[PDB]
Amino acid sequence: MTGAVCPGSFDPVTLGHVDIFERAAAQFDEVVVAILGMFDLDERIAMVKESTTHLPNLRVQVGHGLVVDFVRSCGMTAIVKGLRTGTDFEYELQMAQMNKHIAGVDTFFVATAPRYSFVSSSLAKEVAMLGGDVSELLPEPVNRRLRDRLN
Amino acid sequence: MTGAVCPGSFDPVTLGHVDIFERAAAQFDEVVVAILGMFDLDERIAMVKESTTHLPNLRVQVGHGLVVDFVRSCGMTAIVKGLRTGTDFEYELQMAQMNKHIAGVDTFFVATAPRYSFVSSSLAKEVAMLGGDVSELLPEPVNRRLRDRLN
Amino acid sequence: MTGAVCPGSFDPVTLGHVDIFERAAAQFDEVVVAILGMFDLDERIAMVKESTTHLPNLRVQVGHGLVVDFVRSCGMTAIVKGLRTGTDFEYELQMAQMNKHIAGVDTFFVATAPRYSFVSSSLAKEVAMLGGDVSELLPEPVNRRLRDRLN
Amino acid sequence: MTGAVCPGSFDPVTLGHVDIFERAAAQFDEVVVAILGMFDLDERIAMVKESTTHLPNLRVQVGHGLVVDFVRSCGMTAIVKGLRTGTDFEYELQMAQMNKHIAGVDTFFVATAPRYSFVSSSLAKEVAMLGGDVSELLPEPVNRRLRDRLN
Amino acid sequence: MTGAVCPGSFDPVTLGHVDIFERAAAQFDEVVVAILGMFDLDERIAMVKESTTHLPNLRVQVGHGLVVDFVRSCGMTAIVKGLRTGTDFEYELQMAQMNKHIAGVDTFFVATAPRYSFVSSSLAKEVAMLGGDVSELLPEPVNRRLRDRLN
Amino acid sequence: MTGAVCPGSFDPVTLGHVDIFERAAAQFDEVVVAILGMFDLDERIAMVKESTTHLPNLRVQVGHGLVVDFVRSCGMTAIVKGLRTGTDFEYELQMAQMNKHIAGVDTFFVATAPRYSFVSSSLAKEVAMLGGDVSELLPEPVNRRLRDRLN
Ligand SMILES: O=C(O)c1cnn(-c2ccccc2)c1OCCCc1c[nH]c2ccccc12
Ligand SMILES: O=C(O)c1cnn(-c2ccccc2)c1OCCCc1c[nH]c2ccccc12
Ligand SMILES: O=C(O)c1cnn(-c2ccccc2)c1OCCCc1c[nH]c2ccccc12
Ligand SMILES: O=C(O)c1cnn(-c2ccccc2)c1OCCCc1c[nH]c2ccccc12
Ligand SMILES: O=C(O)c1cnn(-c2ccccc2)c1OCCCc1c[nH]c2ccccc12
Ligand SMILES: O=C(O)c1cnn(-c2ccccc2)c1OCCCc1c[nH]c2ccccc12
Repeated sequence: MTGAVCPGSFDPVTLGHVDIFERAAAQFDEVVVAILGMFDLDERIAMVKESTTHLPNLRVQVGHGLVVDFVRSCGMTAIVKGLRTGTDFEYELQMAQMNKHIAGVDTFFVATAPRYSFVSSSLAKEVAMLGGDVSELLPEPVNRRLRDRLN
Repeated sequence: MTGAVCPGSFDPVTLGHVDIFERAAAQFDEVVVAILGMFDLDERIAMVKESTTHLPNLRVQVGHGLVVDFVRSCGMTAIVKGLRTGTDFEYELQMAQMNKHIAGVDTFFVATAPRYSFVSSSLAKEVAMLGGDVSELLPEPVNRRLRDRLN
Repeated sequence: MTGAVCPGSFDPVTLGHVDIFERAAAQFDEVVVAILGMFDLDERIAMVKESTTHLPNLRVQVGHGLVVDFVRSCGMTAIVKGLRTGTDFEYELQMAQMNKHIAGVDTFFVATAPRYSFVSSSLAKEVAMLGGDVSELLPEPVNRRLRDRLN
Repeated sequence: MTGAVCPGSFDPVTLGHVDIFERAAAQFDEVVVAILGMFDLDERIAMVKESTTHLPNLRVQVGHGLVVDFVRSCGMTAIVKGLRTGTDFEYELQMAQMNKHIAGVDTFFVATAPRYSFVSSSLAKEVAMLGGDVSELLPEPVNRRLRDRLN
Repeated sequence: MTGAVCPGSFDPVTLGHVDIFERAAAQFDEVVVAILGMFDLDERIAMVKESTTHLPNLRVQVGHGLVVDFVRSCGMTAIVKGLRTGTDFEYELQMAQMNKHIAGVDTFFVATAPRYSFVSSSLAKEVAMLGGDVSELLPEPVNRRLRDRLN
Repeated sequence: MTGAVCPGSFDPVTLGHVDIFERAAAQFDEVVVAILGMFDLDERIAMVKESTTHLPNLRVQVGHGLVVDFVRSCGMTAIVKGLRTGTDFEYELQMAQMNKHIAGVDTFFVATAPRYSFVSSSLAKEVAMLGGDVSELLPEPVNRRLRDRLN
């Protein structure tokens, strides 16, 4: 049995994140989205859940402390995340090698879909709160809350 | 059922490659090493086989044409390869997105072990043929053939 | 009066190139595509011409020697090209600074459209000639010739 | 009619910035320097104005909110900025593609002059306030204020 | 007579730092570790001293202000530091060229040992304080204090 | 006693190379320029010699095989080279770590002078042979031979 943990702050979750969730869900038996700010923990969870109803083998859970302890305790087998740029890679390479060193846990990376390469939660927030239309970059459950939260 | 294809020229296979094979073999049901020069096809195959006897769910096969056609025809589910540097990533990102575009096939990357980050088949060859000791960087089945081939 | 030269081998021209042509044509009075292999010079020209009929202020011309001499002789005012990655940038930065040094000619770069970030003429060719469908990445005038050329 | 907006914090403006202003002013009908800390808004403006008296088609203006809204409202046609490194490019590539997505506004980049590649406002400030001579990196109107401000 | 200054915050010093100290000590007559937070200045000094007893030509000293003023005042001849990634290089390249500009002081870089490429003081701290075993990445004098400090 | 070897093809030597020679010569007792095409070996040597008459502790020598064997045999203590970009660094990092692995020989890097960051022997040649004035980028002994060689 295999299991991928996808860790992050998801504040908020983007269509880029969901694309990675979908791609991890097709290769692993279970996916756990581990949520480690604009939105509360509770809202971040609902946003992820409402955006992933089409993924029966995925669940969302709050995480505390080292991602590797989360992986080992819950019997998962790998960490999975997306990479957009060579700069993403150098940063994530450090964390992955450190995680391999301390716990023997492997990290698998997948390349962003080209259409979401420029998306970050932080940029989407900064733009959305200034009137920019980032609706095509985020799941509708997130768009709802941004519209409300900003009215 | 899941399956990872690890494609490359493997001329020759290195301990870095084997590390990736091992890590793919722990997450996927089968691994196929697809061999796409210093050594003949036949020798490259034996070198890979002799270096992976400890991996029962791995097999070696010659590949022709697009890696994605190999993946789809044989019912495999993903391409897996290692990345050493941000420059590896930018090059492999192009191929991965192109492969996703033409065939819907996903590529999962894993970070090199730190001790092999500077290893390439080409550099190992150029150095070995000049008297440099690269034996700690390559499997013993490869070292044997380099010693012979160079006597 | 302003003029941008867009230099390259265009073997063949891609939808990524055309996107840059369009964006240069909106800021400059004239655009000259300077064509500096799979296709003949004559075919490369027709492919560019047939792909740019919607750009009245753009023309195609064969180029020989330094791009800066082409710019100065024909009274153009800048070189314009696209960038996909940080690695594109470092290479093109060298040429741009050298061109500024020898001739005082400035180069303006524009970021690729995200959907074409992984496109190169060379990769498109290698894939197309192996049966891969790259038709969505190239103008129809190019697709025609690839289909013919490969039948 | 064409117009380039050059946005930034300009705290303070450097000779690198001025070089880009000059190069934008030669290709566009108007340039607007949009000023979006060590110096007040008022001082930043004077410093830019006093450093650009030789550019009749350039004006300085305070900016609020999205740069793209500034461009569209004032009938400008492009954003123009400098790039020093591949790392500058990856960061600015994200903003440029986001700006293209939300507003259709294009960004043109120009490579730094080699002599200013290591210049940043932040590094110049940190060094100047410690006695280092950064006078050759900044316009005299800025040097005046640094000398005063630091006496 | 030659002298290398190795500047940094060393909070705490790592085995990666010590490797660089050793390599600088073999090429220069003297090495000065200049200490410019988790640990006090006093503790940082002891940790460096206790970790370098095997280097008779190395001494540790607190630094204030520009590293170049430290180098010139004490008659040293160069700054020496390690680089892990291309991103380290671009950042350190800026500081090195600025230091050359203001004071004529040269900086020599050495590549990290592969086994420490993923090590940073900040990552080691964050992990150690969460129960992760980073003991193989740090000198025993540092490990002692982390164990104490965290009991 | 210390000694730096500066290895390369020097076809031809540039002002960027000479800047590095000068900076190595100020920190090491001897510098050996090891010459490992447009110009003959004999001419490359004369060009380097004529360009370095102001460096009494520098000599030029032809090199064969591994640079590390050259260093060890002649009792030198380090390899020294310049770096222009993060991409230079990633490539040279591989060679440096391989050289450390096989022979224990360390490599020290120095950052290019900003004014020569875009200079390469290959680009200078391609441009010079097309009429471009690269004379300010190369030593006069090289300029002489390019003028002759191209008349
Ligand atoms: O960094 C962000 O805020 C942010 C928001 N969306 N995307 C994204 C954009 C395009 C594609 C995939 C995501 C981002 O890029 C960071 C990717 C790093 C990452 C960390 N944890 C993850 C878990 C799942 C997937 C990715 C990650
Ligand atoms: O490029 C090479 O010649 C070469 C030789 N060994 N290693 C290596 C060094 C360290 C770690 C993993 C490999 C290399 O790096 C390239 C990694 C790209 C790659 C392409 N196909 C693959 C299949 C399996 C694993 C990796 C790849
Ligand atoms: O390098 C290639 O073969 C190739 C084919 N298509 N694209 C592309 C992909 C996405 C976006 C814009 C182009 C490529 O990327 C290289 C971009 C460098 C460039 C040089 N000359 C140019 C003239 C106009 C536009 C770009 C360039
Ligand atoms: O980042 C800085 O503080 C800073 C100060 N000077 N220079 C500079 C150094 C060399 C060359 C051109 C500028 C900097 O580099 C950042 C370049 C990004 C940029 C953003 N907005 C701009 C508007 C006009 C021009 C550039 C920019
Ligand atoms: O950045 C850190 O916190 C940190 C902790 N250990 N290492 C390291 C990891 C591997 C190898 C050499 C160091 C780090 O990498 C930063 C290297 C930059 C550097 C600045 N000053 C220095 C003085 C001596 C040596 C290096 C530096
Ligand atoms: O690569 C080239 O052809 C080339 C020509 N000049 N410069 C240069 C440009 C700016 C600054 C220092 C050199 C080049 O950059 C490559 C630098 C790599 C290098 C290898 N061996 C060396 C020996 C001494 C110094 C450098 C090197």
